[PDB]
Amino acid sequence: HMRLLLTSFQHPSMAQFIGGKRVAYIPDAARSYQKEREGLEKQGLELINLPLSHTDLAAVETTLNAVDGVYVAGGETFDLLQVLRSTGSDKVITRRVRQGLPYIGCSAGSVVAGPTIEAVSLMDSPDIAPDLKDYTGLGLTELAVIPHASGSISQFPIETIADTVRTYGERWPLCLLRDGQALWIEDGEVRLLN
Amino acid sequence: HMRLLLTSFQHPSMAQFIGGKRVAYIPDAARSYQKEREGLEKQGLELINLPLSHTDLAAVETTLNAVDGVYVAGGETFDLLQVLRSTGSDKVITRRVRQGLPYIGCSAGSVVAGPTIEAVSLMDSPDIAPDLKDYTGLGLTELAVIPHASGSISQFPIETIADTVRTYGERWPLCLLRDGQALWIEDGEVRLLN
Repeated sequence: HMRLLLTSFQHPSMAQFIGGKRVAYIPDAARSYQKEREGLEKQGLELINLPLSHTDLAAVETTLNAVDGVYVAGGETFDLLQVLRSTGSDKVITRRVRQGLPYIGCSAGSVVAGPTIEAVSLMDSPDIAPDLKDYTGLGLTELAVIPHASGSISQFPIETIADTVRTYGERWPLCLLRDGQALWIEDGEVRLLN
Repeated sequence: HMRLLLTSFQHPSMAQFIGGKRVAYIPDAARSYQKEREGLEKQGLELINLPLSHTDLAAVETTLNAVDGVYVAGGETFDLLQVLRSTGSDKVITRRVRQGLPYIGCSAGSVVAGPTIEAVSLMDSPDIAPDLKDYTGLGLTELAVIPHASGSISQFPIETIADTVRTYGERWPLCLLRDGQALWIEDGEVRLLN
């Protein structure tokens, strides 16, 4: 019973989606540089910090076993995938989610769950992960989320969003998500939330 | 109990979505110029042609009362909205759909169901309806469908799809639908189909 909530920038249904109070918080995407945590904490969720960069694989496994859900924070998508691949936590996380551990993605966290992270090359710099060549995602979903699709963030203007569709729209099943939208994927069905 | 199936170019679930054999077929979008009918008929559906341009509202009412669903074919979106507004069938169709008549949109048919048709100005020419100024849609959904989003159709290349996002992505909640995808909207929920 895999359950996913792939948000562009979070959603009010996060705590209800977890169905519990304790959530492992993975912050490695932003490791190269608070607001996100307060979003979860304001809904009554307790955050168990899980920095994959500083956590041995055995401790990752047990931590994901003692929490009600996992949240992958936004940041640099390529850095996040690089950490996931190098640590080997990508397999641990995927296995736990496929076994029923609810997964909340935010921005980069939603992108890595898809088939690839190459489609966000114009949004997040691949240069932050010089030795990362294989951009294959976790594959939890077939949808390639493009977050912040409304261009409201100065960091990701609408011209960049349009460039992403032009460069990658043909090959990849882009799913543009605006801030406030999310994909609730449960029981093998994809619900588009507003 | 409003039920909608807004397809980019049809879907295998159309007949199951109807839950019946008889479907009123509205072809006015393509009136300015066959394969689409075969898609419905190949699924066992019986098409009752409903050309809004040549049908008085009294005949529209009885026709939609004797069928299990309505299908709005692709074509020129601006011409389709012009016909819907001028004939007054836009209110007749909206009322029955809101009363539970299942609605299948294809391309232009899915676009008119949204809040506006302005966002497809780069895909379909507004010039076909010179006197049409108010691009307000039927309002059946808050999502502004952008069909054929993969750029596979030569008439609608990916550069045009990206231009649509650049021009309208900020103001409107664009929902890019690729051929084979659909939005199944039932019981107040939006399901993204593949």
